[PDB]
Amino acid sequence: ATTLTVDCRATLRGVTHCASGSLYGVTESKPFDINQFVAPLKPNVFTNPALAGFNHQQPIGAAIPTAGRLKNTTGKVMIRLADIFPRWPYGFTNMNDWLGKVTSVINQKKASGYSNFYGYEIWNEPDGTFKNNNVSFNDMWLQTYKLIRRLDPNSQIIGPSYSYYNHYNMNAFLNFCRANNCLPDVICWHELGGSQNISGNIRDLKTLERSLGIPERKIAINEYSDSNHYAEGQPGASAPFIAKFERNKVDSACISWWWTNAPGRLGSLMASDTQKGAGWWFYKWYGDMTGNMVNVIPQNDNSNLADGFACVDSNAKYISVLLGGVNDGTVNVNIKNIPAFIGSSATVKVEKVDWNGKDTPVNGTNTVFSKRYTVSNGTINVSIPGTNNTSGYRVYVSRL
Repeated sequence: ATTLTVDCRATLRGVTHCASGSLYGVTESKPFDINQFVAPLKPNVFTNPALAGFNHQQPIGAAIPTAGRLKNTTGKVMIRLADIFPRWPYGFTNMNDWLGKVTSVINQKKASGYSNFYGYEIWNEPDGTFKNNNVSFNDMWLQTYKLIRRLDPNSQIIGPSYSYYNHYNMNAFLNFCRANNCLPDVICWHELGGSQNISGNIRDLKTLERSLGIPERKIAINEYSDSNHYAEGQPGASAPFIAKFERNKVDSACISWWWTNAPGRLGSLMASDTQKGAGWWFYKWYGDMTGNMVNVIPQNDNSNLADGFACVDSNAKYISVLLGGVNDGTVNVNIKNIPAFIGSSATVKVEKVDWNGKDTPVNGTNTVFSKRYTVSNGTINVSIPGTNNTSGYRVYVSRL
């Protein structure tokens, strides 16, 4: 069996659904039915291009109208300023042109009156996309940072949004930022190579901040996926990402956008523009979580093996554990330090959502079992039989 231990004593923080969001997962058009497909997820942060159209990175996804469509949901919009420019890597022009366009965006953002902006992302993957531009990335960052501070001082500034976490890049950047009083409010990079290095990378960043005497910043992982782009929005592949983001108290994380012909599917949570996929149902369970997140001890934090995230709600009186990822065909979920409100006997409902493919409609979830468990030594040991690497699972515990 692959084993997870849920420690109800180890309170992390209030539920934030920190990893429920996507890059170009909501646009001006898609999903068409916000109340049906977006609101129930209780999403956190979406990343959207500052501008959209023929002069810009993509023809859809403009941040300001997207924020407007999300205003009745829990969702907030991070503005990707780099998407002002077309082509890959970005067709950066010059600092005069850039700062004028950023000024226009800041004016349009403030003028919209919408209050659900997460902040400004100065640049996207500068480790890969900002070379031979006649200005250094550091110099562009400082000048853009000063403009945003002048015109929108209460907004968050997010970066540097690297392709990959790298200690040496991040050290050079934070050293420059500390020297020039331009530290990001939210430190950000992408995890598009799988989940196996998240915990190490976050540890590395926190150790680096302490090393430079930088007060600990909020973290955003504003693109995440397995290396296999077909596994974007897959419940099993997604669970270790969410688990690690929750374990490390990440401020926000957004699913990748690998399928550029299919914007507006919430990170491949939708199978089509009219139907839910497997991931939607798994993220719906995540959005249902209330109360406090509690620590889950993974099989192996430095792996893509099955991992989970858990909430304890003393008001509604339940425990919910969500999990998935690579396993040996059985998953054991040991729940310890169980609150007295559960009593000596619990109803344990185990449910799953199966995945065939990102574009396969899924119309609901399946019960694996609902059974009585006796609490022994504050512990329930749940064994989930016949598990696979792509399904998502929930263990829901309440008093008998």
